[PDB]
Amino acid sequence: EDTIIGFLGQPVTLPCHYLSWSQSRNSMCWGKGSCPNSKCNAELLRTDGTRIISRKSTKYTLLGKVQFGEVSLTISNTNRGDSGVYCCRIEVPGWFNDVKKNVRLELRRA
Ligand code: NA
Repeated sequence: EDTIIGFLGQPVTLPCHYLSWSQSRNSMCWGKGSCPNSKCNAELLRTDGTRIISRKSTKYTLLGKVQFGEVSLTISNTNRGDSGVYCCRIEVPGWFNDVKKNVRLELRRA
């Protein structure tokens, strides 16, 4: 697992990208905890091929271009409850073939 360090009260970006992203074929989600059998547990954000279509709240966003596979998660105004494991799942057409990536977030005070 890759580890991201950020500051409490500041935003963080959890990195995820898919170079061969296709607007007609791909979609993705972020969730809390390790990537499960399918989709994302405790889903925080989801895209279609082009755009964010669902979001837990405005605390979660994507600052990159979705259509180019720049699907890194930005979490605003981090508090202690945001620390832990996150799942970035790139959805690929078919079964048992999504790209699953766990990211650990650690948070400190400045
Ligand atoms: Na799949």
